[PDB]
Amino acid sequence: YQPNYFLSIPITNKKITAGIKVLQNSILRQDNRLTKAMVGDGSFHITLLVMQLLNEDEVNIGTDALLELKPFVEEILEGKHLTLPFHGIGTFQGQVGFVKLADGDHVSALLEIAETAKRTFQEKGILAGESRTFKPHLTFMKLSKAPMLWKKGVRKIEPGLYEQFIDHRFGEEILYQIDLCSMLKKKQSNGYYHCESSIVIGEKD
Ligand SMILES: Nc1ccn([C@H]2O[C@@H](COP(=O)(O)O)[C@@H](O)[C@H]2O)c(=O)n1
Repeated sequence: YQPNYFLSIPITNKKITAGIKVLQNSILRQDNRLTKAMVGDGSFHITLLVMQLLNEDEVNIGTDALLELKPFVEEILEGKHLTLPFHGIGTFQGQVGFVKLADGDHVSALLEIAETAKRTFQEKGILAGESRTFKPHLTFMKLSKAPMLWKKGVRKIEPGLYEQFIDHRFGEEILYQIDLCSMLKKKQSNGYYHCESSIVIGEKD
């Protein structure tokens, strides 16, 4: 199925977004045709779960399911914070470029949150989740965003464009928020996706 909504972990740690800005600009000075493939400023996130929300009532149900997920996330983390380290560069088949979540204990916890997200949402009657294995990543570019490159001379991201950053520590994000976002509505003025609702992670209540 084709989702139109997702759970999003916003990656706003200044160091991370700044390092990605430098990455993106370095690529663009090498080949300015890649401009439209770059994800926009303010849009950086990790996708936690995809889903379909097809009317106003389901959207409101989506919001209720997100609220319910909150206590489940803190049980999984055992009264601790989740630290997401972002280090180096990967691609899905040269078509999507992303900063890679480093390996650690945090990876399994993240997977457990994603799986608990899917179950929480489905039990509310929401088509949520994918069959594909969950591979968290922080996208900085996707060629599908610039469909004119396919027709032009550009059918993959040249690994030479980012060679200087393949080992680069972008920084660490502590999980602080989960957003319910529209994939298709107009973005906020700050460049983030349209946000139906949000919950806080990692703070005193
Ligand atoms: N395992 C995965 C997970 C996501 N993807 C994606 O790359 C994505 C860009 O990443 P985000 O939307 O999650 O930032 C999607 O457009 C989808 O094509 C993939 O190609 N393989």
